[PDB]
Amino acid sequence: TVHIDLSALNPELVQAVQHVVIGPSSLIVHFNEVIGRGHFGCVYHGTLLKIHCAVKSLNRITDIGEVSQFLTEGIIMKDFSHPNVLSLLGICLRSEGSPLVVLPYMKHGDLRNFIRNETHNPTVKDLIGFGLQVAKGMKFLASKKFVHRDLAARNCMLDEKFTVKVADFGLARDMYLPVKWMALESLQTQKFTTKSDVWSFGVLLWELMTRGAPPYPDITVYLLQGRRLLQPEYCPDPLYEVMLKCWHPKAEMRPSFSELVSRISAIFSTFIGEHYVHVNATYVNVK
Repeated sequence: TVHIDLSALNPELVQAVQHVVIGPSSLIVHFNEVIGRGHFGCVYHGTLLKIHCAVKSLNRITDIGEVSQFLTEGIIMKDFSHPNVLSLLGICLRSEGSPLVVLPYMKHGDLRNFIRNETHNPTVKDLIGFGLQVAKGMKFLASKKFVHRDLAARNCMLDEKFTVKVADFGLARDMYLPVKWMALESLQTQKFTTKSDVWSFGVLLWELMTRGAPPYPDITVYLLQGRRLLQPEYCPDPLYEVMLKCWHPKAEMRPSFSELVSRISAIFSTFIGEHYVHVNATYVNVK
């Protein structure tokens, strides 16, 4: 029931965020066309003046400090511009602290559900291509000193051109611990680095080549027995070698995302789209 007067915001911040703000005359939220809802708020189809967007409606913010943190995150995220990173089209902050986050619409949804869908017919080349795109997006994010912390196929989106966008970060968080994607040292210390993102990226590559099986179909104990994820049936040997490098027990010895983009670009280039990938019978329906 808390009232908030947004004129209490620091004028310098309000001026600084103006380039991120979308006016009400520029946005139609299609309220009867819901993409998804839950504790995070709600996601609707939108039109931005026309361009098809997803509009996340957040829970009301009634503290000026929290509003200011939201606006600041908007300014920062606006400049995280890269072809393989989900962009922020803009924000709105209506009366009584009712926020909207406006994102590009992703025709093909998240990458995990996309590859799992039996009516889709990916090749090895396609799946490696998706992984390469994710590596490019992560190379960018790492260059901004940004650590994702939940890199996974479910947190990447796919647009109408089959371009992968690394998502679930910044103001695009909460649109729907991840121990099975975490590096050993993160399991042990709760600390995340770009090198622990590289570990997660190896698991994401495994998700791609299995067409979205759950990893390890108790994890610290299991890993410390001397174990890794098994080579997927359709995973090329050089790509499995890259996965093992991503899971190096020494964080400093893992490849950088720059090295990953280089290595995977080379592997990708050798394929011509001849090899169709199918699910492993022992992984189908496993949660």
